[PDB]
Amino acid sequence: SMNPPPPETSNPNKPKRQTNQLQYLLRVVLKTLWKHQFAWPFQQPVDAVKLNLPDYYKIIKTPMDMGTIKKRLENNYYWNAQECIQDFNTMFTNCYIYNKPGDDIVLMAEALEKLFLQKINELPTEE
Ligand SMILES: Cc1cc2c(-c3cncc(N)c3)cnc(N[C@@H]3CCNC[C@H]3OCC3CCS(=O)(=O)CC3)c2[nH]c1=O
Repeated sequence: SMNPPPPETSNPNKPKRQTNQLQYLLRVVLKTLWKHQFAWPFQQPVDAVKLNLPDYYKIIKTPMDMGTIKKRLENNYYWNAQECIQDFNTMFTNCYIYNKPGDDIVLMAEALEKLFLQKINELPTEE
């Protein structure tokens, strides 16, 4: 029922890059999802205490949220685009794993995921 430590956004010994694909993931993908009307439940780690979801972190063992992704992108945490794309997919998948079909939160994740898929479809080639 307690909250775990959040996912790390800083790791000095992890090698990093700033690639055109990662720039796209921040400037286009993250920005688009972040401003969406349904972004709010996904802009920070799930607070299982405040939301009274005591089993959340029993079921979700790889938590991820856009607040974490935003920090990772802004602080150059990633080596490649695949790592970041995986984080987005983890976030959506967690929502579908934990909740029921037809739940508001699932409809919200689906709307964000649709836009995500449209933006990743036009991920630029590596310069
Ligand atoms: C990422 C995420 C956020 C989130 C938030 C959430 C919402 N807003 C903001 C934040 N930060 C989290 C709230 N509830 C969740 N799950 C619950 C439990 C399973 N079914 C759907 C939700 O049910 C709430 C239910 C309460 C009684 S009712 O009002 O009659 C009908 C709705 C969530 N699951 C998730 O995976």
